[PDB]
Amino acid sequence: GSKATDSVLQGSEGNKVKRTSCMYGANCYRKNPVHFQHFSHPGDSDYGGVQIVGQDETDDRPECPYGPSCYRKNPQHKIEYRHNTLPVRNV
Ligand SMILES: [Zn+2]
Ligand SMILES: [Zn+2]
Repeated sequence: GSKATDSVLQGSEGNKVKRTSCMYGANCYRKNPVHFQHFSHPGDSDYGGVQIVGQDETDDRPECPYGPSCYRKNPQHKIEYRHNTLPVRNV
């Protein structure tokens, strides 16, 4: 076999959208199917866990509502909020 990046998309979860990582994962005491219809869990094909919701949302402080495009001119603002810069790279 060659270097195949093809990810396991085949399965019962061949739905038309990908759910959001259960921020609690397997630690959520909700086992009702609805909990899984919008959140993916550790074992789901739709699970990724690379989202802030699933790994961490805080880092250290609240996030700047304007992102890195925040034009709010204040050093204290930059101190209180996270100006989350994104890779947006094609590697
Ligand atoms: Zn859950
Ligand atoms: Zn800002």
